[PDB]
Amino acid sequence: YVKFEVPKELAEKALQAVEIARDTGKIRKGTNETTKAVERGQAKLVIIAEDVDPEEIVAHLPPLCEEKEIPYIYVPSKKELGAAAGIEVAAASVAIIEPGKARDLVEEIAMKVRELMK
Repeated sequence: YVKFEVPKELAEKALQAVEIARDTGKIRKGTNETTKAVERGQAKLVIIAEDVDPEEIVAHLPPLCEEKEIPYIYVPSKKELGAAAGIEVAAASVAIIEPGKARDLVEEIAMKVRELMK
């Protein structure tokens, strides 16, 4: 379900955005609230771990985000995504609803992702 190669640098910035939005804004953890946020257009950025297994758990997110035109990016570790999201365990996906202080960072990420997709 990984549709493009994310530079290590950009992935770290996405984890930074999640950390910041976590402390200063509003984020959703887990595929259920992430999916719902995308469908309702509430998500400003969706972060998806590349190591989810079964894949079916998050496989629907890339196509859904494209269908709804919501920015999305992959991070290599669900463990680190969960950590950035504030939990000690893995998080398959996260949705940033309110960037908080990460408003600009999210926009930079969305812009760079737009290019990766061409």
